[PDB]
Amino acid sequence: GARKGLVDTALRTADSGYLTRRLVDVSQDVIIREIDCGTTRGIPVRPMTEGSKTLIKL
DNA sequence: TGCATCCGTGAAACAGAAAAATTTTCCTGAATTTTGTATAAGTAGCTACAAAAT
Repeated sequence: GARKGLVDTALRTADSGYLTRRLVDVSQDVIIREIDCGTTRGIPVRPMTEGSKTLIKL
C-alpha cells in the first residue's frame, strides 16, 4: 500500500497545481467593479441532503 | 462516416605563398610651459623724522 500511496503522491501534487493554474486563468479577472449592477433575480438554495442525511444545514 | 492511426501536448595539411595587417619609429610639430622678460606703475613698504607723555 504504502508504496502505492507514495508514488501517487508524487503525482497528484502537480495535478493540483495544474488546476488552479487553469482556474485562475479561466477565472482570473471577475473583479468587483461595480455596485450599480441591477436585476432582482437569483437562485434558490436548499440544504444538501443526500438521503435523509442532510449534508449542510441550510 | 465513427472510426483506423496517429501528430506531439501537457504534464584533420601544407608549402608555398603571398598580403596583409601592425607596429615599432619617427617625427614631428605642434602645441603647449616657463620664464624670462620684460613691463609700469604704484607702494607699501621702508626708513628718520618731530614734538610732546613715558
